[PDB]
Amino acid sequence: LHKEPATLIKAIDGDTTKLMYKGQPMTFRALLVDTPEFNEKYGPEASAFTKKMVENAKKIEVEFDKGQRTDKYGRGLAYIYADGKMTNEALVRQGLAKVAYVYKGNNTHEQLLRKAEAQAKKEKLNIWS
Ligand SMILES: Cc1cn([C@H]2C[C@H](OP(=O)(O)O)[C@@H](COP(=O)(O)O)O2)c(=O)[nH]c1=O
Ligand SMILES: [Ca+2]
Repeated sequence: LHKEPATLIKAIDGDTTKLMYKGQPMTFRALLVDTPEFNEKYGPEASAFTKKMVENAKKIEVEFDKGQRTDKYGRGLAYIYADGKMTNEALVRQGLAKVAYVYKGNNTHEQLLRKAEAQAKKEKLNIWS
């Protein structure tokens, strides 16, 4: 897989962010994870966490997987990096997202993310508390 440039337009919530990608505004949904909605327990924390990552980053990148690049809502489906740190994995490692929505063909980083979720669960972090 390959990282490609994007710039932040605005934080939305834990697993969605508005980015400019090839010069066009797009909402990106993070592959392989599910954060709680803002109105559920840990939703505000998950939103805050991703917001801090993307707003503080000097360089945001998006990495598509081998399968679908947009979902049925027109959202880009990617792994989203902030200064080289993947937000998808960082949310799971902190117990602020669950590995979820693992569809055959867009699942390159599944095992990396499961390893993180195991560690967050062992630490009883947040969602796992
Ligand atoms: C993460 C992801 C979500 N989706 C769709 C499945 C879910 O459909 P439904 O809306 O019908 O439930 C929705 C989950 O996203 P959200 O968790 O952002 O709501 O997004 C994909 O199709 N592919 C994906 O890779
Ligand atoms: Ca969600």
